[PDB]
Amino acid sequence: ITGTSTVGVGRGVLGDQKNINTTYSTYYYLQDNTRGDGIFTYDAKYRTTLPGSLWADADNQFFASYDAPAVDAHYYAGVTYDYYKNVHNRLSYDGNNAAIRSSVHYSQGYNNAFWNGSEMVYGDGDGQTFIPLSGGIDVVAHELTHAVTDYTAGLIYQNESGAINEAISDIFGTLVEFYANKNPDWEIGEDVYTPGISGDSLRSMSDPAKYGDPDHYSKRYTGTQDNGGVHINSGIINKAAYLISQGGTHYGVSVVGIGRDKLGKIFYRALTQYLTPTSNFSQLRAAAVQSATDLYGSTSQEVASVKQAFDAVGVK
Ligand SMILES: CC(C)C[C@H]1CCOCCP(=O)([O-])N[C@@H](CC(C)C)C(=O)N1
Ligand SMILES: [Ca+2]
Ligand SMILES: [Ca+2]
Ligand SMILES: [Ca+2]
Ligand SMILES: [Ca+2]
Ligand SMILES: [Zn+2]
Repeated sequence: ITGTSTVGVGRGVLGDQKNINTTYSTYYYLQDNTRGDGIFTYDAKYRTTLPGSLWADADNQFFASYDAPAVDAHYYAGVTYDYYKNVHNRLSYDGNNAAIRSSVHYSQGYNNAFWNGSEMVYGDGDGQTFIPLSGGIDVVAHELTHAVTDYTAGLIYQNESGAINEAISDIFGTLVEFYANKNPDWEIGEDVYTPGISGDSLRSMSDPAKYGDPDHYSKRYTGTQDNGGVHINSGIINKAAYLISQGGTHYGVSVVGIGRDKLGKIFYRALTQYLTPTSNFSQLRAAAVQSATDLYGSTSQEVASVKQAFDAVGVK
């Protein structure tokens, strides 16, 4: 749409009020012209045909409950765009300011979110297992990071490369959650998962085994479900990433933490410069070491922590 840039206000899935960037042209649309070539949010009106209709509102106030998921998907995508640009100097997912699009209210009772190769899609949840998925900033950033990975390393979605792909999405979704300082943690999806139960989450990076995902290479899943366990085995990389950042002793191997910022610089460089579509865990380790080496010196502590972390999860 062509119109005047403005700012509206609404309430997100969790009931919090926020301002969002809109465009005015007869109606007010969820179209943010301030970032790259724009962020656009669409209503899929409970259908599965995408993208659906660009979200239009009559008065620039988004307090209706049907509005919530759109408010959050639109706002969280802007925060995520900000993280990448500010933190890594990357303009949108393709690095050339591509428009970011998301659709909400996809299908009925859909308990998932995904990147379909061209845009983000968020279900509303069935209200027991999940509430609308765009209310979790770590979920929004996990989705946009799949776009980043597809434009860069291109990790194929199966087996070890696919689990690397998935870990990348959880790691940067968590880093964006800390960037925005939105009650950050090392858990995934806590804010929209099982509304009835407090304290849980979908996956844990600090202790993946809490939910049954592997935290050591010897425990990897070798079957065929989930494309070869991309959502299970990512637990091994997530744990490594958490140790690089926070430090700890795991399986008797001690790691000194180097912090989130460095974790992000190292993984971003590995992703954008060294990983390839078919890279495996052992190649991710070489990539991460080389990146840390590039950035801090081969005799640095940084390099040392990256090695210890992988050794601790059993990746040689
Ligand atoms: C949400 C379900 C239980 C877990 C897996 C389902 C398969 O989803 C594939 C697409 P994705 O981008 O990996 N979606 C992720 C959504 C989370 C972060 C809420 C995911 O882990 N989905
Ligand atoms: Ca309105
Ligand atoms: Ca949190
Ligand atoms: Ca989280
Ligand atoms: Ca819960
Ligand atoms: Zn994913």
